[PDB]
Amino acid sequence: ECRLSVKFKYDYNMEFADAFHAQVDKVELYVFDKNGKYLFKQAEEGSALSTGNYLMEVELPVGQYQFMAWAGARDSYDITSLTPGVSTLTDLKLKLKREASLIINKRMETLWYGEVINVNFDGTVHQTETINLIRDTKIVRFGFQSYTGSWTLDMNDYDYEIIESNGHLGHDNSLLDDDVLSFRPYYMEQKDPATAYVDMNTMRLMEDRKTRLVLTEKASGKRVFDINLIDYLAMTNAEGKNLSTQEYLDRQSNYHIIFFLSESWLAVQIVVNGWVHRIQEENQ
Repeated sequence: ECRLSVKFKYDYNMEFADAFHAQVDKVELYVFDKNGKYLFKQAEEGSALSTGNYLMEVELPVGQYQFMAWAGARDSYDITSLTPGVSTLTDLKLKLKREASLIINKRMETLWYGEVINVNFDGTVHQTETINLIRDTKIVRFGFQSYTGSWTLDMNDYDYEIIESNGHLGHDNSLLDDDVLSFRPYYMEQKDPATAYVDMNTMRLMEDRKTRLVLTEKASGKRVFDINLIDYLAMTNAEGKNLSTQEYLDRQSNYHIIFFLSESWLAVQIVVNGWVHRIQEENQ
C-alpha cells in the first residue's frame, strides 16, 4: 500500500543549484532487478515536470533494484530497446544519430544522464529515491578575431568543426567505441564582424580526450587552425572555481569562447565566458 517515488535533480551545474523544473522536460527511468536484469522503463514529459514538485510514481514490488535515467532524449538519439528479464545494464546504449557522412550540424535537444542508484524497497514506508542528472550535451559559441585588429578576420571564409567520437554513451555515461564525428555550426552570424560568431554543439567533453576545433579555408581547403579544445579548456581556471577538469566540463555546458589570433593563425589569447587566458606558444 506504500508508494515508491523518484525525485530527479539537476544541480550539477555552474550555479550549484537545482534547475530540473526549469530545463528538463522529459525523464525516462530504467529499472533493473537484484540480478541486474531489466524490468521496465518509465517515461514522463511535459508540464508535470516543471512544477518544482515533480515526483515520478513507480509501481514496484518489494525488493532490491538499480535505477538510472536518460532525460531529454528525443529524436536525436537512439537508445537500445531492452527485453524484460533478458537484457542487463550493459545492453543499454545511447547513440547520437548520424548519416554516412558522420557530420552533425543540428542543435540537439539537451541530453542528461541519470546516475545509477541502488534501491531497497520493503513496502512498509513511503519512500522517495533521487536521480542525479549530469548534462552531456555542450553548446559552444566561437568567435575569431585579430588580436591586434591589424587585419580583419572574416568568418565566412572558413568551415568549422569539432571532431570527436563521443556519440555513443554506455549505461554508465562512458564513451563507447564509435566513429569520429564532425560537429559543425548549426547557426552562424557575421552582422558586425566584431559581433560575428558560430554556434555549435557536441556530446560529452572529456578530460582524457583530445577533442579538436578545426578551421578549414573554403578557398584552398587548407586547415588553418587545429587545436585541442579539451586542453584549452583544461588550461583555464574553471571560471574561477576549484574544479577538476572533468568536473568543470560536466558542470559547464555553455562555452562562449573568443579566439584572438595572430596573422599566422596562432591563438594569442582566448576569452572563455568572460575570463581572459594567454596561450603559451609552446602549448598552442
